[PDB]
Amino acid sequence: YHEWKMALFKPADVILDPDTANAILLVSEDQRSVQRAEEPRDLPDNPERFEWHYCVLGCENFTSGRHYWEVEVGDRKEWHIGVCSKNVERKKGWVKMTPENGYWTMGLTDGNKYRALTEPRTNLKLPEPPRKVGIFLDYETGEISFYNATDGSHIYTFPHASFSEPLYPVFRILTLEPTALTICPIP
Repeated sequence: YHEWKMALFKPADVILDPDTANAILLVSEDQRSVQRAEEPRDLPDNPERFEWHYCVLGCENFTSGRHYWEVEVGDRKEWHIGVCSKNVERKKGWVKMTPENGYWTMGLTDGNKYRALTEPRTNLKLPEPPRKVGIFLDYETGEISFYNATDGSHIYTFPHASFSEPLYPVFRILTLEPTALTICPIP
């Protein structure tokens, strides 16, 4: 676990907002888990919804302060998570997931390639695959960090960002597989 960190970072109750979710995503009834469907649902235009990225956001954003949440990634072979700005482009095709486009994310491809989605990408070497990922956000200092949340081991912290928009938790899954992404409860 972590020591002085909790105290400094307020644990956030993150629930997924199905109005943002791409039509290919399946948000659970309790709004804690997201899975990918075999085929898109048929959903009318909604400014909130991601039409290109296979993305869903948390319901609430952050404009100030320090916050922590944990995401259970389990054995899923592909996922990316972090935060993004309120004002990202939700409609346009082929927008790269990068800080410059409003995303601060990391995760896994093909079960074994961990990356921080900087531009260019930063390749990460994990001594053990994490199953739960702790995300620490400090809005004012412009820091977002990722940890293995079960042993508390630091993985990666982005270069400083000066955030000038509200930030959402963001979750991306590209592939169809058995294990969902799940937001862990608070205490």
